[PDB]
Amino acid sequence: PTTENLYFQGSMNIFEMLRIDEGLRLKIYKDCEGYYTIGIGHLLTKSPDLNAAKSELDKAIGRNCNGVITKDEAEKLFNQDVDAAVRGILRNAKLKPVYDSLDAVRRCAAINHVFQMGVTGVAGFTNVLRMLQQKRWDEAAVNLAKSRWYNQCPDRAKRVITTFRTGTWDAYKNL
Repeated sequence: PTTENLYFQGSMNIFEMLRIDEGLRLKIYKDCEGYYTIGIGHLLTKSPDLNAAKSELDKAIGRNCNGVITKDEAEKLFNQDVDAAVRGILRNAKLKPVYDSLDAVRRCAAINHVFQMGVTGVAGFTNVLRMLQQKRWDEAAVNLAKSRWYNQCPDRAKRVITTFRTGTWDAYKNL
């Protein structure tokens, strides 16, 4: 690695990670599961009713958005969502000890996974959680690749799985 390559890890963090996996969209759109989404992976509702999603949006942002937000608004909502994912891990008796056992980069992958799937979905991967705590990285990654989360929407999940396998930021390089 050049001096530049050694710098790359200081440029990566949970915000830059999720920003890559989720993209940034200022208008309501449907995610790979068909759920109305906006900003940086903010799920608005699972209802197929666009009107419900606009209502959730106005509630989330605090103004009459009519389906569009600013970048600054996308970022504030994103910061709230990241904080919620972190809080969901740390208060959970199952997830917290596994999270604590992880290195900094795998902790980002953990937060990312919870941001995407929610706490109960992640806390339900009993085998993967055991494998992570036992540092069985290859097995953990192979088992994550069996999940519906990954298989229904591989592009959004592939880099997270790689990150659990390696504990490096390599999957986020050369976009």
